[PDB]
Amino acid sequence: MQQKLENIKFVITDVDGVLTDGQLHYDANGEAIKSFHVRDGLGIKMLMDADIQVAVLSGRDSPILRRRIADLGIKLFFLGKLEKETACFDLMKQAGVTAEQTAYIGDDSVDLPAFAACGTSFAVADAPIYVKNAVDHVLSTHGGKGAFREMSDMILQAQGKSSVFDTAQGFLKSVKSMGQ
Amino acid sequence: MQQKLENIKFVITDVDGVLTDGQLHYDANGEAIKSFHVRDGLGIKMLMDADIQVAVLSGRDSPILRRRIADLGIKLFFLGKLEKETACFDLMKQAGVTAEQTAYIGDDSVDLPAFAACGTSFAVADAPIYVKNAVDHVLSTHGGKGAFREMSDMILQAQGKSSVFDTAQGFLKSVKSMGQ
Amino acid sequence: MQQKLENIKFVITDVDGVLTDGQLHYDANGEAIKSFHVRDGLGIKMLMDADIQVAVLSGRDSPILRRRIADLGIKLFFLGKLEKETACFDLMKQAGVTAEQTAYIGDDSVDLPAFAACGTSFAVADAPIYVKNAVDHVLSTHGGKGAFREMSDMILQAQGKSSVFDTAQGFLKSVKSMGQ
Amino acid sequence: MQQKLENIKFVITDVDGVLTDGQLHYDANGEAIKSFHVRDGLGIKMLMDADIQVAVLSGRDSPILRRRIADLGIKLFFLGKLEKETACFDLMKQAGVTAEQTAYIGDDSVDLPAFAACGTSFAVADAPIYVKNAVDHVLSTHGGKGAFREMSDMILQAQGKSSVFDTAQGFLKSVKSMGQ
Repeated sequence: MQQKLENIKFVITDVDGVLTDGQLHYDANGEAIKSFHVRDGLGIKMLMDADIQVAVLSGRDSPILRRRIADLGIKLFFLGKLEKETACFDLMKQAGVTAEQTAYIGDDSVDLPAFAACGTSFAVADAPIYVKNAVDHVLSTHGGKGAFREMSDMILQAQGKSSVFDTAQGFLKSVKSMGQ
Repeated sequence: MQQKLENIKFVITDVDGVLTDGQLHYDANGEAIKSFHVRDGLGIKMLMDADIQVAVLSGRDSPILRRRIADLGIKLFFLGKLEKETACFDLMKQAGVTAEQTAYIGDDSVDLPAFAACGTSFAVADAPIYVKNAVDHVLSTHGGKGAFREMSDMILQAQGKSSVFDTAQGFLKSVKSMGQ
Repeated sequence: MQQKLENIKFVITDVDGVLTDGQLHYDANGEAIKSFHVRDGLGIKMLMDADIQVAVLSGRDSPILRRRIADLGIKLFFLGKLEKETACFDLMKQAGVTAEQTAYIGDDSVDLPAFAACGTSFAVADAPIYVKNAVDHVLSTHGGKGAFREMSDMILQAQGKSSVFDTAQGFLKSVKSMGQ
Repeated sequence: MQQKLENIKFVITDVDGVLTDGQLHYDANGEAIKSFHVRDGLGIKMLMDADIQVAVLSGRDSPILRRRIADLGIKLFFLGKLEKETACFDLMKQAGVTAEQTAYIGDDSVDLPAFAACGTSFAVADAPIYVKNAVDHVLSTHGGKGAFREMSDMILQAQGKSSVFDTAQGFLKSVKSMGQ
């Protein structure tokens, strides 16, 4: 992992089930609320702040997801498309990174093809076994409970940038880039 | 039970307690939010995509639920039904199948007569003791945490159709009917 | 407990913390959502159906709660008052029962007075120890996860009325009265 | 802690991850819902009632949070502030107390500088190990599950004021200052 982690320059995360606990909160009008986790966002920022682009590939789309994407300043992303293989390379071309430079975090079958495309994949804790068996690393955290952060934390760990989340001083350093 | 699982051409699921964790999110106007798990949605489609029909039979009726049912493309169902036996038999007839080819996943006492009516019956992990004792298989996933997907996975697996969720290759092939 | 239980004719429950997980869902305007558990609802209906009245006591009054109280068909209740002692006596006089015939289920310091006024008291699994200390029976289910159902099943069982919930036929006989 | 606890005359609490479980429930417009635990709510009031001021320092700012704040009667706070060191000192000045007289409860990296600035610091149970390593005391309750209340009880206890949450009498005596 140390191997591939240090080489990551681009992170692609699914949304529902990863940045989310997979719950689709409906009201009479369809998707009404989507729950993201505050620690994941800080992690997204810490990555970006540490020269590591972050994009979301979601087999779904909603103004809610878009808003969250905008709050976080994510620039690269693909929504509504359930085929993830070509979508990743398309994100990779856009980021000027190779497969070997992009990590991916998923939770379901829909992500099986993105794990094949990115070379460095993550599975959230509550992911089913066929997904766990198809990734490089299984997270201890459940989707939506900080799984992404667990990943960002370890990517920034291996690349010697942990000080940003490790300590009061390292954090106050990148303080002007932690918002969401 | 692989036998039962292989005969299943029809699944009837309860809503509150199975497709959700049993929480009813009230507004001053009654249910204002119903949470559904994306991974359960995917599983419902895969069953459908696999020639296995799906029906909903809730003890409660809400437009929120009716919207979720429509999103999933489920045509057979009954809502607000606390008497589930008759409901189960009607649904079977509508699906053109026998009690022998249909499964039912429930969580509480209301589901007891549905159990008796359906060939195969499942209970979510958090179901009371008297519901667990009356089904063929108690699932390990709690209501609302993807217990339906745990079941649909068993069903497809047992009918040699797991490649749909087992792998990149298989999932892609049915990428056409994997929506929510 | 078996003796106290078979004598119960009246149940008074707190709300936030018992019928809910103590979570208060805020939007910019205060409580925006109250989550109640379905199996608790069936519990309340099963209790009333077995000639055991159910009242609700909460320090918080909100149209959301009132809506729930109405769906359940709960007749006696005191809202907005954090001084539960007199409230308990008033409800008991209204219910026409003695303190020895009434059960109270709580979760916080606020409920201590209630425990003392009511013959029988229950605490939800996640109540703090100084609450579990003050009651007759500490339940094993968390507040809002069906602790109330745990208690009602317990009262119904103790009264030779567990049938409505442990048998399809028992349930089907009291079905016209299970609507929440 | 004992010595620390007895001198606490001011508690500063983070919001996301402490008063809540870190989930950010998004609308197409940003945070749509914020869930706060009722017992944390009461713990805040018991603190104030015992002449211990309570302040809030949060990385995010929202009208939902401000509403909770006003309901709890909190006057000192700084929102949207990711730099918490200065803020803690400023709040300390506002409360007329010293770093020694002030406790802080947090859950993530952003809180690191807050822990260092306050005499006594707490971490919620689900905080990252790198946050736990940095606090005076790690609570056993997860953020949003009543971790603030667990701390408030410790403080009051240490000061010989547990009677408010300890007994019916102590509660009633202060019952007029328990609303949230």
